Amino acid sequence: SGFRKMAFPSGKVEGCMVQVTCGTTTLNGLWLDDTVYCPRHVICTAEDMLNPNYEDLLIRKSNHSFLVQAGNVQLRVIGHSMQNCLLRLKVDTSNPKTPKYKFVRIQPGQTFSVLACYNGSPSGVYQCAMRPNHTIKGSFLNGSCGSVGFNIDYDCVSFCYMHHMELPTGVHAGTDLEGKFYGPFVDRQTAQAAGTDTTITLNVLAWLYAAVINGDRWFLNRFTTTLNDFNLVAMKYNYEPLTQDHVDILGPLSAQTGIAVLDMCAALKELLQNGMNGRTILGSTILEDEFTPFDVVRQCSGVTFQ
Ligand SMILES: *[C@@H](CC(C)=O)[C@H](C[C@@H]1CCNC1=O)NC(=O)[C@H](CC(C)C)NC(=O)[C@H](CNC(=O)C(C)(C)C)NC(=O)OCc1ccccc1
Repeated sequence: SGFRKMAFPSGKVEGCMVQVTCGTTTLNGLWLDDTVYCPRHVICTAEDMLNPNYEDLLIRKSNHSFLVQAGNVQLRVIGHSMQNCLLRLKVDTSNPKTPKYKFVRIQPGQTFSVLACYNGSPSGVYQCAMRPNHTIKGSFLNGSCGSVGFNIDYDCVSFCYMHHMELPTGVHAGTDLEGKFYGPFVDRQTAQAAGTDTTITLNVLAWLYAAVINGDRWFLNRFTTTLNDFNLVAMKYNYEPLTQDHVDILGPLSAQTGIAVLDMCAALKELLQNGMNGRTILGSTILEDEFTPFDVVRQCSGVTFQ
């Protein structure tokens, strides 16, 4: 049946994207009820960006300094404030399309959908995983700040990321919707580098289970391993140590497939040491780590291909 890096349907979020302008700087904002959220750096300029003092910069602005556009309609800003690295603009109109929602702070290894936006207009959507080093490998150009990351459960939209910047290695950094950054990054153009990254062990294992669920058992073996023996191979290959909580999270998958977690870890340790044989797993030649156990259950058949 297939396995694809799938994003959540984006409609509920498209209806909340707006454009915000300050002087010469334009970016995207998120319009929920009567508030528009956006990167606070929209109040920056040419040199403002290396060493901005936002408190200082902001006291110099008025509600009318902000130009909010909801499609073709102009939104009148009736108050403003700064919350960590975001600005909260109150506006006179309440977004008619606001969906049920909440703000969440996603954890390293978890995945979400990103709605790339430009000038308040949605451009495309893809799934990303929050990397252990707190960056995400997205696809963003200038104009994309304020684009959001989210998950949907039932008809509730859980926003979890707002884009703010790109680091030297081409990776991306941003904040949750309270404006607190993921990672040790700050919104100023002083040199910063992403920390060293690791492979997300739990996801790679979840992906092997998915590979087995829609048939495909070639990489399995008759061995098993203990957690520690596994973790010694893991350290060697720059993988995150596996833990008992991780072993427990893989219970449902384990059960549905009839393959013990440590047997799967034994399988993974062999893959790590013996390479792949020019063979592929779920159409892939590398071990994928951007799918959570949750993502696998959501997408795969609730019935294994025995
Ligand atoms: C959105 C802003 C708007 C108005 O939409 C952009 C998104 C990025 C553009 C390219 N890809 C993106 O994701 N946000 C920014 O441009 C951001 C504004 C700051 C936080 C006020 N700045 C950066 O993302 C910046 C881009 N890199 C550079 O300018 C150079 C040429 C210096 C590499 N990244 C940055 O400043 O990182 C810190 C840093 C690391 C290493 C050396 C120097 C600076």
